[PDB]
Amino acid sequence: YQIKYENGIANRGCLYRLKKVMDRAKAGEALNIAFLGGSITQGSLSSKPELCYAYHVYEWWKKTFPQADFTYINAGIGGTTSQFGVARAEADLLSKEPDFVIIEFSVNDDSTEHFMETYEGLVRKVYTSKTKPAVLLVHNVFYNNGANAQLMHGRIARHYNLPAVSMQSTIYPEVVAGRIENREITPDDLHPNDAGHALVASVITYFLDKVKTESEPDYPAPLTKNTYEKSIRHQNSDENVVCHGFVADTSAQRDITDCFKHGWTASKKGDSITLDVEGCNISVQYRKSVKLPAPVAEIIVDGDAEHAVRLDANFDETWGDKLELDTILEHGENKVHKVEVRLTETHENDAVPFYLVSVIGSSEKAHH
Ligand SMILES: OC[C@H]1O[C@@H](O[C@H]2[C@H](O)[C@H](O)[C@H](O[C@H]3[C@H](O)[C@H](O)[C@H](O[C@H]4[C@H](O)[C@H](O)[C@H](O)O[C@@H]4CO)O[C@@H]3CO)O[C@@H]2CO)[C@@H](O)[C@@H](O)[C@@H]1O
Repeated sequence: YQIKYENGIANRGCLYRLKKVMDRAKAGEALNIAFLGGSITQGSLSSKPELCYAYHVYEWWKKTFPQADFTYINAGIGGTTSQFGVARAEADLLSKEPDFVIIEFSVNDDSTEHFMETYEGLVRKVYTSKTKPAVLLVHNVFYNNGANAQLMHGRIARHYNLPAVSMQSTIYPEVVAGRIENREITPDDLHPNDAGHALVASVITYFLDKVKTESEPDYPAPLTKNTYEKSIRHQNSDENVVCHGFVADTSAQRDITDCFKHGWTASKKGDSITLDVEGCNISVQYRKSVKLPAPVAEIIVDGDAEHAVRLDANFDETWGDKLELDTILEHGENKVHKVEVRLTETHENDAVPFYLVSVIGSSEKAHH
């Protein structure tokens, strides 16, 4: 095969920030190389952490700039979207003072206006954060059908003049034309293997090399309503929570990928919990279990039980446990909402309790 590497540049965008980081590296300054994304970012399905695309991109920094000391920050969580991204950014990413940030959610986000709005939220938050990090957008692709959410994420790239590289216009063209058999690079047509992770990294480092061998724009108003830029996770540390059957999980979290932590568990019908959550948007995080059967809960917003949403922890997929996030209220009134979660169905043979991870309250941050 030969990849057309130039087809990787989905957007050139403004290189001011990224070149400024390269200049700091040349000056021997310590730099923080971060990655925020889904399963591919975390490192699925590499044989070792060191062979995932993120670590490859990190080694590119090390090798190209030996005079600088680089820190690797992998904030990937499998089976999660930019909606979770924007809520966890502060804890998992911005609190480690990133200088380079790759955002990788283009095969986790659906290509819908909802995720254009959450992705914008995420992008605005990260770009205007304290360390003013260089942001590169990375668009993976589904190798079964050539799909991604790049239509929605691209619009945001061009809006903020962010660089963006895509595997949809580099790797997938090779695969669809027969020049690459799928199983050489991915066992399941989504997650790269060792070869695939090296290939994905190579499309990124091509761009990075191009930048090296070669002041930032006005900050635009948001393209969308942008009502997720301020996303607050309410977990088992929040006061204002009153448990009625739900008990807080006090167990220690090994890393961010140990994602059923800092929340609450319940086992008995009628077990409930109430939260005060401020925002115009309300979303809820819970476990969908591969181990069946499991409880079913409903979530009620502002006492409106007639229009409650079913949270079924009986996963209908078989790959593993999912950290689900459902949007329950969107573009409501911005205020403190009452949120209740209660178990509506249980089974004598339930293999796991219901795990409520978080409830997220979201609203816009004012543009100036
Ligand atoms: O949502 C869009 C798309 O998603 C599809 O489901 C994906 C899901 O998005 C996610 O990428 C998931 O990743 C899994 C992966 O397949 C393995 O199960 C992986 O495993 C790891 C395990 O959890 C341990 O950490 C172990 O130590 O290491 C393993 C990796 O070596 O876990 C990942 C989650 O972190 O894969 C599924 C399916 O591919 C589908 O829902 C599809 O319909 C949809 O369009």
